[PDB]
Parts: sequence; structure tokens; C-alpha cells
Amino acid sequence: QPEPDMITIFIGTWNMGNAPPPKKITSWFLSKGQGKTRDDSADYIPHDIYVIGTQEDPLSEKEWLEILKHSLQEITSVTFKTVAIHTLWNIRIVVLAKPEHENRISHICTDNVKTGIANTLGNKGAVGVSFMFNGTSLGFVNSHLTSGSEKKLRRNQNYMNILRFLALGDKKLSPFNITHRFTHLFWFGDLNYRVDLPTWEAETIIQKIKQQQYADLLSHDQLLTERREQKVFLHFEEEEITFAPTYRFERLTRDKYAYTKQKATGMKYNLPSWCDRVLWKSYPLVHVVCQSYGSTSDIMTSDHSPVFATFEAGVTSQFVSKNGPGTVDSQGQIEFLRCYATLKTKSQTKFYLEFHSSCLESFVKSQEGENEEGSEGELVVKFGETLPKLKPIISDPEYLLDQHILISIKSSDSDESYGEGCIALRLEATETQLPIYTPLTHHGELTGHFQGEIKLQTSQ
Ligand SMILES: CN1CCN(c2ccc(C#N)cc2)CC1
Repeated sequence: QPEPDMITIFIGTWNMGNAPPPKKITSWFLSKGQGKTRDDSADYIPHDIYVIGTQEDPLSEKEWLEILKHSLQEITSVTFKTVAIHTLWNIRIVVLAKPEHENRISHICTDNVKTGIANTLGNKGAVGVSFMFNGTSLGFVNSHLTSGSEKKLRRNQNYMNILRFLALGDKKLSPFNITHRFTHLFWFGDLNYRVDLPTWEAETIIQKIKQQQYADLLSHDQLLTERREQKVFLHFEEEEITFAPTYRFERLTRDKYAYTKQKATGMKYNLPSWCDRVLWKSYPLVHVVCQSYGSTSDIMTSDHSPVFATFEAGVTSQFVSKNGPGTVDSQGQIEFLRCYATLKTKSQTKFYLEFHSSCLESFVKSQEGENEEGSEGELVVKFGETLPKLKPIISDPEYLLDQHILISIKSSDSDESYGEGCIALRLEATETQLPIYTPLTHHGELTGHFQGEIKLQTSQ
């Protein structure tokens, strides 16, 4: 039985509007409805992993697991295994996998973050799941962010609290938040960003939707515009949206958007919006292709429509050589030449680097770099040719070229990370000096850059 080098992952997000689902929800798992939909010829082919995010979910974990498993069994004739289920209030994540993957999945983690303080603490936040699939780390975040058209900044703050405080993945990666811990990170949910047009334009917006003319609406989508201005979701991707806004519908039809202010809305308008989203971030030069992104048309119990996304994702095998794991492979080495970090910090402390990777027996601390002043005010930390030679556990190029090195730049004074990034070892050549680059972030905000050259030696 050969180990896979690709899997397909289903991501679903649905705000259920505190109503039980209808008897049939198979269209969701089949990526059928509006948008980028899945070919009919694939309907019987199971995805490898299904990740279901709900919000305003009124069901018990048991009730929802029974509907999900029976749904997938009807579609695929496969009885899926439950990897994980985690619920915060009415926010839930379920991870299901094909039975053949049971002994490929390990290190399962779950966590939640509650957003807001006092007033604003009590129903919004996120749940997450991570695990290893053979040699590949996978993370999944289902978030229900702050509602309301005039709260995009709150949403962006909820995002930063969730990425700072959701504790998933390998805890040995202590300098790194969830945006660096996984080969593939999927973030989805009722993110609650709105189409930011005047209230008086509600019927115009509805007209545009009925004509399937989304361009003038998406140019005012707060998630796209906030992302464009680097206010939120920096270094994440989203597929092009080609489906109608998924909120706010009259229940039991999809023929009507209910946008007018009501006591039940706190006298807020809910102009038609793409509240329900799927985004991802994968390490550099790993295969990840979105194969569907859309909304269902036939599930109408909620004032939101379910959203689906599917992905091809590269995975690697759990590699064993004669040498590592449990020792170094002297035929392998990673060298760094002419490296420097450019930091936005106004501070003057010394800095050192930490290199973290599952290709190393443990993380490596560098010597302190030399601080200089950039021509436009910046701090430049020069490492020159001073960085340590990294000793991988396995030298086989079939393993080593698939790996990644996480970098943190840390203050000598405080041992606090000022910036985190990631370098792919998927190089154009071995035994050859080649440029490398990563942006550096801290709490998911840009703090600098790391650049230089790498020289990778494999056994070939
Ligand atoms: C690195 N890429 C991902 C983020 N980018 C964008 C572009 C347009 C909008 C809009 N509207 C939002 C984000 C640039 C390309």
C-alpha cells in the first residue's frame, strides 16, 4: 500500500442560525450549487479529510456527528472515522477521515479562543484542530467573528487574538503562532465581513446579485479590502468568489435577502454579504490547489447558506533512513551565506536567530548578528557568513528538498521573537548558492524581512 503524495480536503462552513438542518445536506459535501463547483463525475469519490465548521449550531456533538457520518456514507458508501470534534458555545469543528488514514493521523490537538472582554466576551471566538498526516502538519480554524457592518476593525482584532492564542500544533515551536506551525493551515467560518455600500443601495445590490454581477460588490467586500491594505489575514489566500452573498436570507427560500433593520437585528441593516469564507496558508512551494469554492442553493433552514471549498494538498511520507531519525546524516548540511534581517523595530537590542525544523534533532540558536542602520531609517541585522551549519537527520534529497526551516529573530535582552518566517528547501539546485527570502511577522503583522543565500548538500 503506497503512501500518498496528494490528498483532497473538504472544508465546510455553515452558520446554522440556531435551527436544525434539513433532512438532506449532501449538496454541501458534493460542492454543488453556485460558484466553483465540483464535477458530477467525482460525486462518488470520497475526499480524504472532511473538516466541518459550524456557527450558531443548535445540535449536540452526537446529533451533528450522526447527520454528518450518515450523509457521507450515503454519498460515498464509506464509514468515516472521527478524528476530532471541539465546540465552544455554538461554534464547532468536526474532522472526519477515510478509515485507511487512521494510522497516518497522529498528534491530534484541539483548542478554542474566546474573543472580546466583559460586554464583548460571551459568544464569538474560534475552535481549531491540528494533526499530523504522515510527514505533513495540518491545521484548521473555524471562527465566528464580531458581527455588524461598522465592526471590521473588531473582526481584525478577533483574528489577531485567535492566531496569537489558539494553541495547536507542535508546542516545541514556541516562537511560532498557528500561522507558521503547519504545512497547510485552513481558516474558515462566519468571518462576518460585509459589503460596505450605503444602506440606500440595498435594492441595487440585490439587483446585481440576481444578474450574477458580483464585481462591483466584491470591490466593497471588507475582507478583500482589509486584506489588500494588510490589515488582516496577511499571507493567506482565498479563491475568487463566483457565488452570491451567503447572508442574509429569509429562511425556507433562497429567493429573498432580508436586509432591513429589525428589533431582532439591534436595528442594524444586513446588506447582502459574503460573511462565510474559506482561506488558507501553506508553506512556500508546497502543492495546494483549490478545486471548488461555492455555496449550496438547496439548504435553506438558516439565514446563511453553507459554503464549501475543496483542496488538493501535497503530503509527504514519514521518512526512515539507516541514520535519522535518532541521529544526524553527515552527507547532509544546510548553509546560509550573506544573510541579513531588516526589522521595522525602533528598538536597539542585539538579535540572534533560531532555526526550527522537523529535519533537525532540535532547534538551533545562532550567534548575535551585527546591527547597522539602513539608508531609509531601518534596523539591518547582519549575520554575514556567521550562521551555524545545520545538520539534517536525513540527507536523502527525496526527503530533504520537501522540508522547511522556520526562522525566528529574537532579542538577546528579552529572548522575545521580533519576527517569524519560513524558508523552503525545495531549491532549484543543491551544492549551489541560491537566494532565499521570507517576510517576517509577529502576531501575524509584518515586522521585517530575512534574506540571503542558502547552500544545500544532500546525499545526491
Ligand atoms: C499576495 N497576494 C495575496 C493578497 N493580495 C490581495 C489582492 C487583492 C485583494 C482585493 N480586493 C486582496 C488581497 C495580493 C496577492
